[PDB]
Amino acid sequence: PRGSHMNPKRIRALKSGKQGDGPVVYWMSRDQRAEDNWALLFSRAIAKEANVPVVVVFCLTDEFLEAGIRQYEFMLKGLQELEVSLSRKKIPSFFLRGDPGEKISRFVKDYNAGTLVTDFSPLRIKNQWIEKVISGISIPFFEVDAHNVVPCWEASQKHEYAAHTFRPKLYALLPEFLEEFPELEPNSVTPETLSDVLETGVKALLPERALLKNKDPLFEPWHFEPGEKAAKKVMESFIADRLDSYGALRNDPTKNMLSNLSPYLHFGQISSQRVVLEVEKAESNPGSKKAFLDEILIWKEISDNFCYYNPGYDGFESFPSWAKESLNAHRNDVRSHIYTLEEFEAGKTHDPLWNASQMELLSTGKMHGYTRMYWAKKILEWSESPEKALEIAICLNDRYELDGRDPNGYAGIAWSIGGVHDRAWGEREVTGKIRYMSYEGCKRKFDVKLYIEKYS
DNA sequence: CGGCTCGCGCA
DNA sequence: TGCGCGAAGCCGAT
Ligand SMILES: Cc1cc2nc3c(=O)[nH]c(=O)nc-3n(C[C@H](O)[C@H](O)[C@H](O)COP(=O)(O)OP(=O)(O)OC[C@H]3O[C@@H](n4cnc5c(N)ncnc54)[C@H](O)[C@@H]3O)c2cc1C
Repeated sequence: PRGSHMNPKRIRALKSGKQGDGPVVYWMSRDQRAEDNWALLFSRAIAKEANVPVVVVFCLTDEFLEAGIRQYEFMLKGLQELEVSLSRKKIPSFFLRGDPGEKISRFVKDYNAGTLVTDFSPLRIKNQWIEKVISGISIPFFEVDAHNVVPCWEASQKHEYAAHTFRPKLYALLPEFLEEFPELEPNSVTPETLSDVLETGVKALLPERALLKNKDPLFEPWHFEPGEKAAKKVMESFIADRLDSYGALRNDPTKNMLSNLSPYLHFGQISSQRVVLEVEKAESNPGSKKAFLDEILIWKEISDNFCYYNPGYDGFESFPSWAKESLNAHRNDVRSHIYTLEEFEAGKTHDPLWNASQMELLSTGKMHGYTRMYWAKKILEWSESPEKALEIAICLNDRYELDGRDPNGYAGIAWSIGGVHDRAWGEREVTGKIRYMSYEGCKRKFDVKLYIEKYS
């Protein structure tokens, strides 16, 4: 659909029909940003070709009840900043409350939409919302992959077994899909309160807030303030100050040398393609650049591939045959310790390293990338069954992680418990052939005493 | 057949 | 800390 600096492979037609005579409507779900947005740049071009304005719709759902205030305030505060940014380019933002499957279809007919465009997401709920809108609209419906550098359907047409099989496919398509972002052209034809929806949300999530003994909340919101502007500063400081030492100190939780970009990347407050563009042109350490590029390109977009081609990505069935047979044979094995969800949530285990890792999660909303493996693998070792281990790990991940409810989370949890995108290892009791990590293993790689003392 | 994102003994 | 090896099942380039 027109456009010079616009690859048609990033878009795909979800429905066909006659184009309406009204404005094009962009359904923003995953990429909550105004700059470096392919789903928004594509919508503007269709608006420009049809001589119609472009509108923006965001449907606030009841999914915030499953999460806490840490994720609600992070998403809401960025939307208020995004509302101002879109207002500077004569683009209107409409915020709705309810089911997108019924409110979006009502918004298309009420506003007389000509075309409908949305961003890509491999989650189950999004496909259910799309099918509901599909049956309630008669205007063309398009979808743009504005999250991945290479479109998910274009990178691979099959659930990839490992990264070493997905690595040659992604890097072969990089010279085509890795490109600069054209500027967002403002509108030519111009035609709920976010503050009110913020107070009503925190009031409904107050009783479920994480608290300490003295009735003091555990979350510390000053570590990462949200917003598109704040996401840029974190990226800029990483390239200039933390990119050089990334390849050597990425597995040390005592050193704050990670990019800290997941909370912004999950909500779409910054484009991962923009991160690649600035990282590629930076004169850093070559070993650190390759290590970082493999993390945000191969392992971030293969999680989308995992959830897209596996509808049961958060279940035991999505595990490989070798892991399922290994875990089933050790179901009756006696566990050294058995902890419930509440004991894992409050950090009441015998391991001071695991408890400290959970405290970093409960205090900052983000846990170090290295300790997340030990946090999840120890749940499998100290649970009733692999199903309960998967349930506890997913619950604690989606409730307290700022980057939770993400394809990176489900793939990452399935890696630690089900060996997805991994291989077999030494045979052990309970865990079987799943990769094993011990407290002594972390002792020889980083100062464990510094990590435990930092988070009580 | 070669190589995959741990623990372990050893400088 | 950094390095080579062990231990394990399997994809895919042929
Ligand atoms: C059990 C478990 C659960 C996880 N939960 C989540 C989650 O809920 N949300 C989430 O976004 N990530 C999750 N991850 C992935 C990883 O822990 C985080 O992406 C990372 O630790 C966030 O810190 P960072 O962005 O500073 O890391 P960096 O080293 O700076 O990574 C840069 C970016 O690369 C990507 N990335 C890095 N490591 C991974 C990985 N292992 N898998 C996929 N993408 C990766 C992310 O987009 C990240 O923002 C989890 C990992 C594990 C093992």
